[PDB]
Parts: sequence; structure tokens; C-alpha cells
Amino acid sequence: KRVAFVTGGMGGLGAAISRRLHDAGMAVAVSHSERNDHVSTWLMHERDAGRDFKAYAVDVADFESCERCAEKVLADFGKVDVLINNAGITRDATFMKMTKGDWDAVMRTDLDAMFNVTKQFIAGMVERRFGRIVNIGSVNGSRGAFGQANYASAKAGIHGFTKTLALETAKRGITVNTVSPGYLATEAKILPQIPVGRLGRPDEVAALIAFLCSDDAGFVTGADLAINGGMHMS
Amino acid sequence: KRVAFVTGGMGGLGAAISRRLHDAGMAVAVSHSERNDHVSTWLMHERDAGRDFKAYAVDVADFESCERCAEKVLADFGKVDVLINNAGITRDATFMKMTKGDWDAVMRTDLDAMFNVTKQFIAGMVERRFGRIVNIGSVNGSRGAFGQANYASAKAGIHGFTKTLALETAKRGITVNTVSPGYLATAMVEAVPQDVLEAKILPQIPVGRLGRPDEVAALIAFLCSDDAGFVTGADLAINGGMHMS
Amino acid sequence: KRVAFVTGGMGGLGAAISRRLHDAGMAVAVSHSERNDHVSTWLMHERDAGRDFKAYAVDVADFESCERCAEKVLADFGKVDVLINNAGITRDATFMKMTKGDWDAVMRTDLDAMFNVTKQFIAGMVERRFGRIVNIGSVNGSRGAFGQANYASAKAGIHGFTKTLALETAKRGITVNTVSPGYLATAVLEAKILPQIPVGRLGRPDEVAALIAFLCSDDAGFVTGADLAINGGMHMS
Amino acid sequence: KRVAFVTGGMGGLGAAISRRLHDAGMAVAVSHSERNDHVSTWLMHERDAGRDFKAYAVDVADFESCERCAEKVLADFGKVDVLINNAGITRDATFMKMTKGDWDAVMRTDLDAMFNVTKQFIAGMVERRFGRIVNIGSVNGSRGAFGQANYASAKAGIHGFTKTLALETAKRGITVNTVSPGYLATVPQDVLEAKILPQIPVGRLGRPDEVAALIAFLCSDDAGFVTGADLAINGGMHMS
Ligand SMILES: NC(=O)c1ccc[n+]([C@@H]2O[C@H](COP(=O)([O-])OP(=O)(O)OC[C@H]3O[C@@H](n4cnc5c(N)ncnc54)[C@H](OP(=O)(O)O)[C@@H]3O)[C@@H](O)[C@H]2O)c1
Ligand SMILES: NC(=O)c1ccc[n+]([C@@H]2O[C@H](COP(=O)([O-])OP(=O)(O)OC[C@H]3O[C@@H](n4cnc5c(N)ncnc54)[C@H](OP(=O)(O)O)[C@@H]3O)[C@@H](O)[C@H]2O)c1
Ligand SMILES: NC(=O)c1ccc[n+]([C@@H]2O[C@H](COP(=O)([O-])OP(=O)(O)OC[C@H]3O[C@@H](n4cnc5c(N)ncnc54)[C@H](OP(=O)(O)O)[C@@H]3O)[C@@H](O)[C@H]2O)c1
Ligand SMILES: NC(=O)c1ccc[n+]([C@@H]2O[C@H](COP(=O)([O-])OP(=O)(O)OC[C@H]3O[C@@H](n4cnc5c(N)ncnc54)[C@H](OP(=O)(O)O)[C@@H]3O)[C@@H](O)[C@H]2O)c1
Repeated sequence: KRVAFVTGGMGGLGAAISRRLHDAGMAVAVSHSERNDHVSTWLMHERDAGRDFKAYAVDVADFESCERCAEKVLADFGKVDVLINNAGITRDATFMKMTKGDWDAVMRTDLDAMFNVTKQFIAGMVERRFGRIVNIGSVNGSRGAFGQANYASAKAGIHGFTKTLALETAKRGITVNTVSPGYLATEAKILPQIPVGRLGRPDEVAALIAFLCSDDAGFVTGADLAINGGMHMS
Repeated sequence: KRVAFVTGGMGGLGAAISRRLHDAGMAVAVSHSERNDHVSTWLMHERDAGRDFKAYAVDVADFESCERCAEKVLADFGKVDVLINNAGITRDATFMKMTKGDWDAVMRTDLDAMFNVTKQFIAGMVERRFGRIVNIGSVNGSRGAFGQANYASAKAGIHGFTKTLALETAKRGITVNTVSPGYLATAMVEAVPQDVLEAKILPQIPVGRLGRPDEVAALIAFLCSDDAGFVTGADLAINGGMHMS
Repeated sequence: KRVAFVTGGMGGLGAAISRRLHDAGMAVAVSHSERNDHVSTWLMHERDAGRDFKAYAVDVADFESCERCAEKVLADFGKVDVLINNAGITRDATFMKMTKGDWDAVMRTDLDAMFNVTKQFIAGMVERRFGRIVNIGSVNGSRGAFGQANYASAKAGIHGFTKTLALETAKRGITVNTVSPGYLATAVLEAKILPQIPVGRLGRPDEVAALIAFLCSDDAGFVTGADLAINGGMHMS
Repeated sequence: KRVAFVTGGMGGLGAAISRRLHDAGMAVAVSHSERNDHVSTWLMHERDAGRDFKAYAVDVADFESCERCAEKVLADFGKVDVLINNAGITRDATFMKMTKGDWDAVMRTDLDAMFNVTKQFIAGMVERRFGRIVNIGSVNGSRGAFGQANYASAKAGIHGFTKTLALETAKRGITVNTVSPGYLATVPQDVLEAKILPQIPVGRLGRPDEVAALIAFLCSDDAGFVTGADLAINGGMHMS
């Protein structure tokens, strides 16, 4: 049985990913933040809907926290085959008004997490000669993003990580890809810039991610998969 | 019942696409070239494997041939919901040695087909407010390739077409995407000398193997599904790590 | 003394390119279309402003025409070191309404020119181990554009050509690059075009020509196979 | 008289940039690292070569250091029109062997610098309605970079910053661009010959002065319509 770990797995996109991977037959572990005030509630509602998840506290901005979390996940599941680096935040401000704290918080959570989280699971994937690592970027890592110098930098940086790790793991049965969603239903200045004329559904993005985590996607690696309603093309 | 039309549907990649779309529950029409000498045999083997396809002659480089083909497809199936522009050829030569015929043949088959084929089915998709158009590009459109000034140009041009048509159709429930494969296990690869396969082709591919047509077909089947309506104007790279950007 | 040949050298962008290359010290030849009705007027006014150009008729959509043109250029200048594939047209229509003639006209002029024109000058560049080939694309090849299924495809295809020819010529001292301008002040802008341009103005042909002059210089030999975007921020990726 | 500030202005690429901008007629200030032990000698040699530079200590990974540096630069020159974010380092390791220290050192120097340095100069450029901000990326922010998960992430992140700042400043006569050099003649010969040069179509390393010449064009009055762009100068090593 394939094991998936989804950071931010109780958030808007993360919950959709977790449900799709569970329905594809994977055993699914989710992370939750230290500040999360609804861990037991979320698990109960998912169980009522027919899905048993296990949850693990983590601060993806903190390497030692990721170590403690990974120890628990691996103790319970024995391995992680599929890693979704989905946790993320924004701290929007014009560059002129942006604080060092705004910058750092986004950098540490959205980009350092690539190192902090993936370091804990990569050795096992390499040892077993199988893995799927999916890093959640953003259309605003590609298009210019007003008021988001920190978020755009972190999200663009994610794809540099994806490409390096893809090259390093390509002969070990692992793929590493970036999925860059557009704006999700999770907005009178946004909708006009989306050609399909609607926000994206988290379940749609989750469906693409489930394909990438499947046995049919072993030839997709180092790629950036854009699912943005046409908002950005290049 | 969703209807798909796959150009080059009996070729290496096209056959894999046709099978995947059929297995997803679509009614599948395939094109074949006018001089294809094995059409009945191909249909019989697919029937033996449990899949009934209907096959239609076309020259995708010729607008009138595409018109005649589409007339017959629509007479049998009533509509086309899913169009896979997959037919394609190469005519490799260094630019110094490339002929006018080499250039025109690749441009007309590989790029003009975007116009010649898609024009025959776009109106119905627009009126029904649903469609999936998938154009097969190439990793060599993205990175360029020695000996392929014609082919890389045509394959790069395909994505310009994809982006424009995506913009024009986005409010009609249609998506238009480019799929750009790396080297695949088909006949083009199988005609390569073994030493060239080993020393020149495989070292280009980080995952260390050619891609299977069925893998590319699986990605295309996702794009043609009801879960991919938010993917449009994209270029989806499935190349084993051969190219990243 | 480097020789440049600029197709569409008398048009909006082409004239600015020709002036910049001349001012960089090159001997400049320009093409003109077969029915251009102001060739001698243009040449005289450029001479009045201090620049002696020579002009040559061509149809870049026709291989034979390009043969004849290159024959005349090479007879007068001896060689061509720098080739600017700048001639281009649009034939806008929604895809639903676009005709085969709309498609073919843009494809043959804008994309086939890569073959028809460059085939006539590539051998000399390879023989001399020096060359600069600059192909004019468009921001609309990068982002796609309503009504331009033909033009966006042709302009996107140009960069596929650039990358391949760059690979084939890189060990022979030749560079091949695409320059993709945004909307230019050439011959409703406040409501339709300008709001899409972050810098809030159209581009000047001379600005694009200045970038091209850099790419054609001895300082740009490490730029090849690139697509240089000069679009006022209209498209980023 | 246009004023330029070049971080890492005494390094391999940075010195070539500083010379080109000086020769274009700009007044040029360069940064140096805090423990750079050859500031006086470097300045003297440039002076003997006919170029008067002013040098300033900074740690681009530290916001307060950037503040002190910028205040002294602005006191001496009155303004900065042209900012070259060129300081940078590598800490190469395979991902399996890479430490948090390797990652943080590259992130803070190569990516946080975009914030730490540019924050000190942006207000003046906005007020004067002129600016050129050029951020030095890398071909390895575009192509896959084996053994450089940290450096590739930092360099790719730079272009996200470029594009945002380009959008926010475009109406104020400021351009912001990424320049992404390939491998430069600034490593064992066996690695150069087996791993690097075969992947560069032109078959040679780039010269720092070549990259500096492109940067000089981008900082000129002819480049005001180039913004939010990534300008690749890599010998053909990466195309897309
Ligand atoms: N929403 C969109 O339109 C959109 C578009 C493109 C990309 N994205 C990306 O999609 C991802 C998911 O975001 P979302 O839209 O689902 O927003 P969301 O509902 O706010 O979810 C963000 C998730 O991040 C987790 N998280 C944040 N900081 C964390 C930390 N330090 N340690 C551990 N977990 C942390 C949260 O955990 P808890 O729930 O446990 O507190 C939460 O589940 C993000 O990477 C975002 O950048 C979103
Ligand atoms: N193979 C790879 O490594 C690779 C990699 C990237 C992209 N691609 C693309 O994948 C697509 C399919 O190629 P393939 O590898 O499957 O090669 P293939 O086996 O040679 O198939 C090419 C197909 O094109 C059809 N065709 C060619 N010219 C035609 C014309 N004028 N009118 C109608 N049909 C025509 C052929 O039809 P008949 O069989 O009926 O004669 C054939 O089915 C092409 O677009 C190719 O560029 C291939
Ligand atoms: N203007 C913009 O906003 C813009 C933006 C991006 C890209 N571009 C590109 O810039 C280039 C120059 O166009 P422009 O803006 O300067 O427009 P333009 O003034 O209309 O110039 C087009 C040029 O193409 C030449 N030409 C057209 N068809 C030809 C043919 N079959 N054979 C030979 N010459 C032919 C014309 O020659 P004659 O003058 O001799 O008749 C003319 O000089 C084009 O490639 C265009 O796509 C323009
Ligand atoms: N060399 C290449 O092949 C190549 C290719 C692509 C991109 N690049 C980029 O080009 C830029 C310049 O590097 P280079 O090739 O010239 O290498 P270099 O000779 O090692 O110079 C790096 C520069 O960074 C400065 N620096 C490092 N950490 C600093 C800090 N914390 N605070 C202040 N200054 C600091 C150094 O200052 P001091 O000299 O004062 O100590 C030095 O001038 C870097 O961004 C690099 O990533 C280089």
C-alpha cells in the first residue's frame, strides 16, 4: 500500500489532495500546524465521510520540527512513498511597505520547507527506488505578482528545487514536479484575468496531482504543470 | 457519449492515445494516411483486443482533404468533443543541406494541420460549449535540435497556436493544450542504430529509458477528462527530465 | 567592416534597426517589398540625415525571390555578416472566421522567411566563422493573442528556428537569437493597448534597434538561442 | 551623472560590471564583504588603470548592515540610480548530503539580498522617477542543476522578485531585470572538460566583460522598455 504525506493536508487545497490520494488507494498522513485549533474536528468529519486519516503536528519552517514529525509518521506507516509539499502562507505588501518579518515568514514557510520537509523522507525513497514528490507552486511564481515580492520569490524558488531534485533522483525511480495552480475557490480584479471565467476548484488540482503520483507519470519529472485557467501562458 | 478524433491514430503514439480514450468510455474515430496499407489489419487487431474503432482517410496537410474527412466523421458520430492533433512527420537535415521540400513537407503536415484539422471541428465545440483540443508538440520544439530546423520550428509554432485558441475558446467550455513528449519507444527510435541509441539518445534522458506511448496517452486522457477544465493554454512536458526550464 | 542585411529595412522597426547598425559602423543593405512605392524617396531622406543605404527588392515568402535578392546583395557587398529577419505581416481574424489565405499569407511571410532568407546567407557566415542572425518575434508569440492564431503560431515557430540554428552554428562563431518586442510606436490605445503595458507607453522602434545593435556586436558572442523580451512588462514568465 | 552601486563589485563578475558602468560615464560605488582583506590594493590597481571607485563594506545577508552601507553610499553620492545585485555564493552538495547551514547560507546571501539591499535604495528611485535594478541570476536557475538544490532555488527565486518589483515600479521610470549568465571564466580541468564545456554550444566559458556589456546596455537610456525580463547570456547552454 502506497503511503502519502500531505503537508497542510487540512487546508483548502490540502484536504482536496488528501481525499483524492486516499480514494486512489493510498494510506494518507496529513500534517497540521501548531496553531491548528480544529485537528480532532477535521479528522472526525473526514471519518464520517468514509476516510481515515492520521495527523501529525509540524512547523515546516523549522528543521527540527520536521524531524520530530517525520519520526512519528515513519513509526506509524513504515515509509512515505508520496510527499506533497503543500503547506504555504502569504504576507502581502507592496515592496515599499514590506517588512523584513513579512519577507522572512514567507521565505521560511514556503521555500525553506522544501528543504526542511523533503530531507526527512528522501533517503527512504532512494533506498526503495520509488517516490513521488510534488511541490505546490503558484501561477504567481510565473506571472508578475503585485504586492507579493516575497511570495513570488518563494514560489519561483520552489521550481529551482524541483528541477535539481528531479535530476538527482531520476535514476532512483523518483519523480519531482511543481504544480502551479491559479486562483482557487478555497475577486472582482482577479476573475477578469482568468480566461475560463471562474476560479479553480481544489478538487481539480488534486486530480492532476493524483495523476502525477500514479504509476502512469514516471516519465514526468522536473516539470512545472500549470493549472491556472489560462491566467498565465508562455 | 463523448466522441474523440485522433489524427495519426494508428501510429506509435496515436494508437496508444486511441486505446486510452476508448478505455475512458469515449467513442473513438482515428485517421489514417491515404496510402496506409494496413488499415484493415490494424482495426482487426484492435477488435481482437476488444476495441472497435472507426477509421477515416485524411491528408492533414490539405484543407480540402480535412473537410472531406470531417464530413464522414461527423456523419457517423454526429459531433467531435475531443480532438487530438497527433499526426506528424520529420524530414531531418542540417540547415546547410535542408531542401525546400524538406521544409515545406514538415511545415504543412506538422503546423498547417493545426488550421486544416481544427477548423473542421471547432464550430461544433463552440456551439455545444464543450471541447478538448490537445496538440502534440515535442521536447525538440522547446530546446531546439540539430538537424531539425523545420521540425523544431513547426513544433514550437504549435504552442503559439495552442495559446491563441485557448484564449479564444476559454469561455466556451473548451480547453486547448500542448503535450510535449521526450523520446518515445516507437518506430522512429527503433530505426536508429544500436550504438547511436546507446551513446547519443539514452544519455540525454535522466530517467534512463525511453517514454512509453501509453504514458503520454495516460496524461492526454487526464487532459480530456472532466477534471482538467482549468488546464488551458499550457505546455505539459513529459520528457523523462530531458528538458527543464 | 561588417555588412548587415535588414529585411523590411524601410518599415517602422526596420528603419530604426538599419540606422542603429549603420551608426555602429556597419555597411547596411535593406530589403524592400516588390510594390514599395517610395524606395528612392526613403533612400534620399536617409542620405540627407547622413546614412548611405542600398536597397534590394524581395518577397521573403518566395525562395526564388530571396535567391535573386541575395545575388544582388552579395554582388555589391561581397558578404553578409549580420542578418536581421525583420519583414513581417499580420492577417488578423478570429479562428472561427480565419481563411486558409489568412493563415497561409502570415505563415509564408513570417515563418517561411526563416528558411527562404537565411538559406541564402548562412554558407558565407559558416565559411568565415562569424555571423549574427537576429529574428524578430513578438510578445504575442509568447502570450498568444485574440485574432492571431496565424501570427502567434508563426512568431512562436520563429523561436524554434532560432534555437535549432543556434545549436547548429555555435561552434562556427555565429549567434542566432530572437528579439520579441511588445507594442511599438509604429505607423483607442488608451483603453485597449496601453493598460496592458506596465510602463504605460508604447515602445520606441529605436529602443528595440538599440538592443539588436548590442546583439550584433562583438560583446554578444555568448548570447545564442535566446529570446530577448522587450515588451514594457506586458509579458513576464 | 548617473550613480551605480554594484554589490560584490570587487569579485569576478562584479569588477567587470563596475568597469563597464564606469566607462559608460557613471559614478560607481562598489560593495565589499566585511572581511575582504584587499580593499586598498584593489582600489589602487583600478586607479592605476584609470578608474576611481569608492568602496563600502556590507553583508548582503543582514538587513541592518545593508542599512548602514546604503546610508553611507547615499551620503557620499546623494542618490543611487543603478543597483546591481551581484553578490552571491555557492555551497554545493547533493541533496542527501546538504546541511541546513549549506541551505541557509545560500538562501540568505543569494535571495534575501534582493530584499535587504534593494529596500535601501528603492524609495529614492521612485521619488526621482528613474531606476535600473539588475539582479544577477544564473543559467542554473533555469536548467536542472545537479548538486545545487540551494543555489538553484535561490537563483530561480530571484526572477520571481524581479517580476514583482518590475510590476510595482513600472510607472516610475524604473526597470527591474534578471541577467542569467552561463558558466564564466572567473574547478578541476577534468570537470570543466567532462561536465561543463560539452554542454555549452559555443564551446567556451563566458567572459565577465561580455556579461558586463549586456548589463551596461540594460542600465542605459535605451533599455527603458525592457522590464521584468530574464536575459540569458549562457553560450546556448540553456534554451527554452
Ligand atoms: N488558494 C489558492 O488560490 C492557491 C493558488 C495557488 C497556490 N496555492 C498554494 O496552495 C497551498 C495550499 O494553500 P491553500 O490555498 O490550501 O490555503 P490554506 O487553506 O490557508 O492552507 C495553507 C496550509 O498551510 C499550512 N501551514 C501554513 N504554515 C505552516 C507551517 N509553518 N507549518 C505547517 N503547516 C503550515 C496550514 O496548516 P493548518 O491548516 O494545519 O493550520 C494550511 O493547511 C499553498 O502552498 C498555497 O501557496 C494556493
Ligand atoms: N516518437 C517520439 O519520440 C516523439 C516525441 C515527441 C513528439 N512526437 C510526436 O508524436 C506524434 C506521433 O508520432 P509517432 O512517434 O507516433 O510517429 P509515427 O508512428 O510515425 O506516427 C506519425 C503519424 O502521422 C500520421 N501522418 C503523417 N503524415 C500524415 C498526413 N499528411 N496525413 C495524415 N496522417 C499523417 C501517420 O499516419 P499513418 O500511420 O496512417 O500513415 C502516423 O500515424 C507526432 O506529432 C510526433 O511529432 C513523437
Ligand atoms: N510594430 C509592433 O508593435 C511590433 C511588435 C512586435 C513585433 N513586431 C515585428 O516587427 C517587424 C517589423 O514590422 P513593423 O512593426 O515595422 O511593421 P511595418 O512598418 O508594417 O513593417 C513590416 C515590414 O515587412 C516588410 N514586408 C512585408 N511583407 C514582405 C514580403 N513578403 N517581402 C518582403 N518584405 C515584406 C515591409 O516591407 P516594405 O516597407 O518594403 O513594404 C515592411 O518593411 C515584423 O516582423 C513584426 O512582426 C512589430
Ligand atoms: N562565475 C560564474 O560562472 C557565474 C555564473 C552565473 C552567475 N554567477 C553569479 O555572479 C555573481 C558574482 O559571482 P562571481 O562569479 O563574480 O564570483 P566571486 O568572484 O566569488 O564573487 C562573489 C561576490 O559576492 C560577494 N559576497 C559574497 N557573500 C557576500 C555577503 N554576504 N555580503 C557581501 N558581499 C558578499 C563577494 O564580495 P568580496 O569579493 O568583497 O568578498 C564577491 O565579490 C554571483 O551572484 C554568482 O551567483 C556567476
